[PDB]
Amino acid sequence: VRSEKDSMGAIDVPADKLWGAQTQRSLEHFRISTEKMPTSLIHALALTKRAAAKVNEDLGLLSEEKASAIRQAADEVLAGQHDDEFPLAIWQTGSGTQSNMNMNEVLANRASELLGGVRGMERKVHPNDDVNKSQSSNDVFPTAMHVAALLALRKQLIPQLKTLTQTLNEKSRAFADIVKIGRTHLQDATPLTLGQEISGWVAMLEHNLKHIEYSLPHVAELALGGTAVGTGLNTHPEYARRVADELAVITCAPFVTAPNKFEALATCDALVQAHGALKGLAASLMKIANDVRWLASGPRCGIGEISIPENQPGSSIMPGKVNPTQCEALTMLCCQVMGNDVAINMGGASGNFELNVFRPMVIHNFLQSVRLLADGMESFNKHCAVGIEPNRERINQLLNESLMLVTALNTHIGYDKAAEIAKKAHKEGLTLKAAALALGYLSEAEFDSWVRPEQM
Amino acid sequence: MNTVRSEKDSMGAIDVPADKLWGAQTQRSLEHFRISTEKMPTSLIHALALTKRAAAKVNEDLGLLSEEKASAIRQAADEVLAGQHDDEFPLAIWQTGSGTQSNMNMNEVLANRASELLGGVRGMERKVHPNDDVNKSQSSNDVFPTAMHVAALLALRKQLIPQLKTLTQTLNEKSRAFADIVKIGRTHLQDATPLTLGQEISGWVAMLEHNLKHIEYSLPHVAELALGGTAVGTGLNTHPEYARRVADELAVITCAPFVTAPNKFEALATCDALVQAHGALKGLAASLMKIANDVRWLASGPRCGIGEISIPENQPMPGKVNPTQCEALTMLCCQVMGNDVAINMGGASGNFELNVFRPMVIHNFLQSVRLLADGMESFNKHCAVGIEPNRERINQLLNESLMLVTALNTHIGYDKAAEIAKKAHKEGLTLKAAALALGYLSEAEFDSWVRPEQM
Amino acid sequence: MNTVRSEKDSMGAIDVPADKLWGAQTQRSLEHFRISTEKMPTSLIHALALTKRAAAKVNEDLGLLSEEKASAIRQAADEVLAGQHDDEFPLAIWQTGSGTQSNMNMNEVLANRASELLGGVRGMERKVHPNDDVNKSQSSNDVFPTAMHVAALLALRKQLIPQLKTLTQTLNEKSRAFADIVKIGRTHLQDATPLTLGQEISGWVAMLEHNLKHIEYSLPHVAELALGGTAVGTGLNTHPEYARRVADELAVITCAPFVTAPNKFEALATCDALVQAHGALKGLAASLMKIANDVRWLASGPRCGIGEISIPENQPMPGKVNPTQCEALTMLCCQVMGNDVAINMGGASGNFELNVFRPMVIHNFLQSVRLLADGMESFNKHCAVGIEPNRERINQLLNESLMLVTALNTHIGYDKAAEIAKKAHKEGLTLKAAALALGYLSEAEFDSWVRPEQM
Amino acid sequence: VRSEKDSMGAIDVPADKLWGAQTQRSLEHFRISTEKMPTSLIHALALTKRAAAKVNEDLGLLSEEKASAIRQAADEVLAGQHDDEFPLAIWQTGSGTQSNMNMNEVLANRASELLGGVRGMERKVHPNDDVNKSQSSNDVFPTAMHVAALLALRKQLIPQLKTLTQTLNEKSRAFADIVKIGRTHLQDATPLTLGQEISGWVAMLEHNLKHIEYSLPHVAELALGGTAVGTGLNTHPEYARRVADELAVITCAPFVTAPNKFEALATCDALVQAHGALKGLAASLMKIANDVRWLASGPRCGIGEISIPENQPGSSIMPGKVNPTQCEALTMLCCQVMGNDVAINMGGASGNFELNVFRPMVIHNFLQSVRLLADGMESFNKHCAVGIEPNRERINQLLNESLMLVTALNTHIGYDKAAEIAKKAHKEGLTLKAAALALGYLSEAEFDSWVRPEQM
Repeated sequence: VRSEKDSMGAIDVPADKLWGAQTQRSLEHFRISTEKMPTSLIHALALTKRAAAKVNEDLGLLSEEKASAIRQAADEVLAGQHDDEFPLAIWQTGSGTQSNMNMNEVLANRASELLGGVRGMERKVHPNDDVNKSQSSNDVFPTAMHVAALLALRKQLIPQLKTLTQTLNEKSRAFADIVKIGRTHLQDATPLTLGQEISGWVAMLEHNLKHIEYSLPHVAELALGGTAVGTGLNTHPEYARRVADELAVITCAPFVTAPNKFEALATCDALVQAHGALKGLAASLMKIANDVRWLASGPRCGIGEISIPENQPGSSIMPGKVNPTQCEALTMLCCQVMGNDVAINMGGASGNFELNVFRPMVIHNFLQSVRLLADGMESFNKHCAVGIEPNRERINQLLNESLMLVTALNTHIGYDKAAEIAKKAHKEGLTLKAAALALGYLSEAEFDSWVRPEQM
Repeated sequence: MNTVRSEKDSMGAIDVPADKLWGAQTQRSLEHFRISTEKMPTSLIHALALTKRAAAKVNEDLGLLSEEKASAIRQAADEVLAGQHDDEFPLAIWQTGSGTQSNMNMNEVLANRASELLGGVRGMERKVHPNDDVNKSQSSNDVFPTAMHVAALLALRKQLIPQLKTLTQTLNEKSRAFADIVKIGRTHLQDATPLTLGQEISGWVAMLEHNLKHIEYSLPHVAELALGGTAVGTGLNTHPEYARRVADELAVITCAPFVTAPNKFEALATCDALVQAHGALKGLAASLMKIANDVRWLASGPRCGIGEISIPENQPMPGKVNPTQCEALTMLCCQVMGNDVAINMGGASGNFELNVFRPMVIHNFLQSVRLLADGMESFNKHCAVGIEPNRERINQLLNESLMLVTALNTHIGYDKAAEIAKKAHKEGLTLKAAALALGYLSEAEFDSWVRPEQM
Repeated sequence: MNTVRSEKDSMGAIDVPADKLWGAQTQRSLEHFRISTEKMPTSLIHALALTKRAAAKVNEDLGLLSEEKASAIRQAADEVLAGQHDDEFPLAIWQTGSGTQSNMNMNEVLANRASELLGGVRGMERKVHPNDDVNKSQSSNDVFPTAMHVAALLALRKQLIPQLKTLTQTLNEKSRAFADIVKIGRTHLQDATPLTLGQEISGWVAMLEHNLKHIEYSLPHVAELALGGTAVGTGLNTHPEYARRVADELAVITCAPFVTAPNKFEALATCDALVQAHGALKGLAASLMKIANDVRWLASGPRCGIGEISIPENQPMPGKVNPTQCEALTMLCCQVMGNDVAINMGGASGNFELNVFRPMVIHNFLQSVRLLADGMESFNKHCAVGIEPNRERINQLLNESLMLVTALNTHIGYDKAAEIAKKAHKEGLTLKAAALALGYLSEAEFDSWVRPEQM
Repeated sequence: VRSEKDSMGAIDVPADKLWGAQTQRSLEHFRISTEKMPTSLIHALALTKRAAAKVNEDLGLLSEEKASAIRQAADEVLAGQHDDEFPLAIWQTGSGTQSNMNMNEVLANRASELLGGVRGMERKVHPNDDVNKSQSSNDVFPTAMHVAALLALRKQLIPQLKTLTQTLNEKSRAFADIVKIGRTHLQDATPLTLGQEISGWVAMLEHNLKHIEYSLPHVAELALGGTAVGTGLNTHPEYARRVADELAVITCAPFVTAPNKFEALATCDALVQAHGALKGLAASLMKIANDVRWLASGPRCGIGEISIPENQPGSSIMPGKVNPTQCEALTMLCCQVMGNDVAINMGGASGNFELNVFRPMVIHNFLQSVRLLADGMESFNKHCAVGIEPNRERINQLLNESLMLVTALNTHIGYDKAAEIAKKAHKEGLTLKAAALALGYLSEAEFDSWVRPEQM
């Protein structure tokens, strides 16, 4: 071990680790549960520092040898080389100071080595003086939150949603002719094509896409440039805008600086609004997943209208049993997003005066939902959605045995005789065909000709 | 009436309708809090009447209020308890977090009314005073919480619990009736090894039985009354015996095990008692939801669903019977869940000596109790009692299943049994047909060996 | 009236009160669904009237309903829209998940009424038929969702948005008025570098401005009407132009950008449009909550709190002004949060062609809109407009703070400045006193250098 | 790598890993997010198998050499030796089959080695035939859930709560004499002692203790012995009871077998009811934490009635700023438990027929809350609660400058003159003392004698 120090004294830190005193210190204070800052955030926090170092250098606030060294240290974190250099829990200070300092110390110690120097107190580059220049935990962490959010949605959620969309869209067109018995209130209703029902699913997803995209512009607003309370004290006029442009360059996202830093620092409104669209997606996905479970339920004592690919081997003496494992995993995560929304709301409404101190928790919950939904759709798509095939024999068996097709004989034999054969088919226990044929109202040629399900 | 009388509070005079018993403050609140349509529920109003009534009796016993004046306020409260002054409480839920306005509302209505019993009149020439007399040795801070717990305990004891016990007995009766009816099991929504309908139903009986215990465990805390702590909970300007005396009184009138809160600061600063109690409600809600969905799915059809059971047709496609009672119950179960969240936010939002989110908490709590109570009641008499088994179809499903293949193991061996099942599946045949197709056993043997009664 | 007439549906005859316009089904539902006190809100009833009205006009144009009979049903609907038949809709929220019973309720009330306009009477001798005439080319499945979105869009457009814009303008006005008033900042609840009150308030203005956009983005989806899909969404037994014609009609009467849902299956099988819309509401709720708490904390006191601002005294300890409007707003913000959860559970609980949790969803959605609407309105005219700064106290806090120590840096150096602050803290002195105690600067220099206007 | 196989074919599994085919198979199907089965559960799942192996042996269903080998393999998992042998995500099948098989394969491969045999297909001990004897994922996973739950509450949550209780209880008695200005509606109210206010906190915690303990008896019910649908098919009559007794022995908990296995398999009622008490605790903790933040807010522009120990160093030029970091971390996790309740409720109500398939998610959320709350109270206790000391000078300054003490002069000078001096003290801008002294109503000797805050 080596001795690190701050304004509170010296503290022993692992020799083989790049963090400093404050990280080692908060490590024995905030020892709560096992949740830590997710990779996507760590990278976003590194990107934030990288951009800030570039801007400081341009204003002459930093030397080239320093700024460049920091940028190179950041890029290493982005390359997954210092993943074990961030041991801080999510359950820390609400402003995320601990995590900011954590990134600062690790980034400073490494930049020192890259400059021929060494890690520790004799470091060439300084965490607060160099890496944390013209900024504060108050305005850095909200920025890292938005940078990680927009990118996670654009790079992960959106793509997976489109993929699942086109897949179900293909299925829609594919099964356009297959007609099946409808169902409202879990009861037998008027028929509709299996392709139209799936078209309901694709439409839902397409709606959620636009609803998610509507929330992006707000999440694009960066707080960097406001500092401690949002006034922008101790900064250059062009700083706020410049750090936003640099961010837009290296991430390729339409990042802009928040019009009002006071709104950015004291709230999480962008993430409360964006996550509102996510729970809306979870709601949609919950049904689409359930319709599959049910339609595919069976193979003998359920609905069994469709068939989904089997993933796990299962029993040998029971070859028919195929559990909707992909849907079960999908619905569970949908309950999870629903529950995460509450946690986020409670945190998003608990801000006070100049700063909201429920941030680490919000970003924790938000990013989890994006991972869950994004991975959930990809997993559902490949291991289920694409393998959906209709059980045509079972579909027709249920359509013919149904009593809803009596509606076609109303514009032929009348409402009196039509409802007469149906009430007799139900009461006794048979089909409509044999019911009308026995009453002498129609013949096998007449029934099969007039009762056409393909014409609704 | 277009005609109005001129009552007044510490801020000035205000026109109150001449045909109403409320005073200057209830009218001033009405014009400052016009938000939505929710008004304080009657169950809570009666709880307020009872609190004021209990206070009068005690104040009399402790010689703090004249007999003639105490009996007037007492008599006025009973009037409210008889459903005579329900239109005298217009104030919405969205008001002062302490429920001061509704406390004043009761004080004024009771003042003006009691004055008319003593021969006097309503208005400024009152013989009975709202704050001085009726709100004697009280505080809207310690009174409201009391009304809340009084309203909450009686709604649970005299409404919810009885209905919960009734539905249970019904379901328990059904379990024995269908104790021999064997039916296909379903895990992950797929066919599984069999079990009798009585067993599937006994699982519901056991759930409700567990909910009773959970709900009973949450009563002792709700029974704790805050009446006695006044302003900040120290009981300043009140009689030493007052708190225990009024708690005993309320206990005698309502026949409920009411006790005075052992710590007033916890009673005045939080809604914890109800936050824990509703936790039991959101539990039963989750339970009922499962019981409701199982019923409608098992009764789905009549041709393209499961259709193993039959439910009574209450509402007016010859055999399309919509499970409407299940839809009402499942809809309200979602409601109880959402209410829990609002109660949590409120119950956790208290500051220092007083939680000021009470009106919102009691509104959601009492609504949930009405829902779960009335929900189980109608679900019972309009569905649970008429549940009949579709023996014919249930048996048709057992035969067409492949899950009964295990019965052939002890007779012909797992491998042959497995083959039979694999064939029956690939070709879409019954275990009977497939077994006969390979010639592994005769029909006279299948109909003996695979005896579904053994599960 | 004790007297009753004898109406009847497909199940038999039932006694309906002779003084009521509803029929056999609305009465049968009433006796089968006695759960709680919640009834369909008037805002939704008028939405139903408008849907039926729109249907009549279109059915007439498409020659499916006789002129004399269409104008009667149309005239009867306008009657409801004028607040003349509010007591004719007793059915509770907890009913059929599709809202069929309330659809029938409107059909029967409109039938019996229209019959009286054509000279005929109510009851079985009707000249106008409930289902046949009024529910022409419709389905309670595609009608209810329409009424929901019609009720939802108008409540947002004609109520919520206007009030949101008003509060914003008020707050925006206040921001400019206090643009020069410097005050101590507070992060983590601790004193921080300064900022003017105008800036602290401009943060609220910006929040509400953002909420407007978010709420506006959620309107296009709510505008999609399901009317035209009938039973399962295929539009069986309906005119090809019907769907677009009725959508245009509704758009003309309400002046709202209503359009027919591009996909009926998504419209009939889910409540997604409202699930996404309420997501915007729970957002504004979270925003208002912050705006409400900031106000009451800044006005807390008058002696032992922060007390930087003053709020109008609406309710009647000489200077104890309780922030009641903040308490009503914060209480309802919790309510909107809990409602979101119930909407989520319902909106995610749909099966196949139809979601049967609609009554519960619209109840919570419309309540939230009333709350947020009426909440911002009263909060504005009874608080937001009267917000006054306590210049004297605000200045007293700036001086007694240590956060202004940074102004001494460019003049005497960080180290000396740090020392001054460390001393002032240890001994409990003002930066002035401590600076003078060490003799690092004169008073004539402190009062010049540390100029709070620079932040 | 080595080749493992099931009824679905061979699959390459890491040579250096103990799991089998089904684990390696579900590893590439259920690739969702980063959440995995928490240690406490893995141990509970191992304990379940250990107990089951002991019981099977007693009934003669298993040989001693096998049962004993399995028990030894389990004890190694419990000793944190195979922590990396469980890579399966939480987002899998709702019955937890994957995780059960995962435990089976890892436990079987190891037991084989312990028997002189080797890992792989040539294993001496078999996962399904030996380790998973007389049981199924349907009845094993719910048991592992309850075993981990009761133990987590008894061994972790309860103790931390008592510790925090006695600490605040000590503070209560300690500050019993110190009187402070009361506060209702955030406004100045009648006085009360600082010790009484803290007594409100201790009372809240004491209530939550009993409310948590009331939920334990239900969580003590085990499902083992019901199997697939709860009928107890393919088992010995004494099995169900015996596996429950064995569980009670090795864990030292009052574990009993569920009276009705149908209730145990199709619901999560015990955990929905138990977590109801947890959110009730989170609610209590939220306020207790907030009162501290506020009371300690300042040091000059807030309330500042109390002082809490400083953890992180902070700035040098701003020695007064002490952020309530411990409370911020505590409130965040309280929002988290609140949000977790919703996720659990949604999952606990979504069961169908004979089995609830939202289990992995529920146990995930439940166990997180227990960790959060338990660690949160310990962290709050040591790094804050114990260091709470009153700022007596600031407390009195605020008590004297208050206008609420005018109530004492009512039973002396009258309600007329008392309210007269107060209305003048407020209006002009001074204390009650100087206000009454200037009006000639009282003297310095009279005021300081009659106005006694210690007598309320």
